[PDB]
Amino acid sequence: DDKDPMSAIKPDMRIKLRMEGNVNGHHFVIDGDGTGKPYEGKQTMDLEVKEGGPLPFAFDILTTAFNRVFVKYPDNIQDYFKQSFPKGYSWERSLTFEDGGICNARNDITMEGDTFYNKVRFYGTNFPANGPVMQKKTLKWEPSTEKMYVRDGVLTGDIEMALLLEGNAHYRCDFRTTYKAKEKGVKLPGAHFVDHAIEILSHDKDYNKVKLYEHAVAHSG
Repeated sequence: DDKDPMSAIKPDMRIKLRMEGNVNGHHFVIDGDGTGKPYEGKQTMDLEVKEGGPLPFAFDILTTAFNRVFVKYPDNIQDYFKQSFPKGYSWERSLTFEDGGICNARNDITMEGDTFYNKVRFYGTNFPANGPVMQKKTLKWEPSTEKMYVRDGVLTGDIEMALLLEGNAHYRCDFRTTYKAKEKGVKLPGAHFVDHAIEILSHDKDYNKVKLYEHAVAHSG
């Protein structure tokens, strides 16, 4: 093989993002500017709420919506996400929470030069007014393992997630994400797993500004 394996995906990439949406009827716009190391599975982003702040719900519900290109893939697992560039890919995610809260999120990911661009939409509804999301009682997402597999011909990731809450409690959420390369013919990978750890490194009091970090690694179990 004569190709530059990093012809599109460079070892250090910049990230630009805009998210729009609403949760329980509260509309917002959030911008992101970040950097990442695709082959180390690491990324960091500075997020700024531009409209709708201070958000009247837990910022944590949004954080996994801010790119599976940032996963340390070993040589023995097909890397669908890095193989999707330069053209890019998109994902669509359902987040079903234990109390009936439901979110739908999507991201269209393109690449221009050294920068991934993210067009993100996030819609949440059916959160109980007295629940931990609307009451802002969340502390973090726990580290998780995403099961990657082909479901009806489409690469799919399933995760059993949980938010730690104030007061020694957890609040569970099921994720299902579908991932679609923009170019026809990108080979689907074999089933595998991706371990994730997402964390807010810092934030201002009202979460108008948030610094976010994620580390992810693919493995076969």
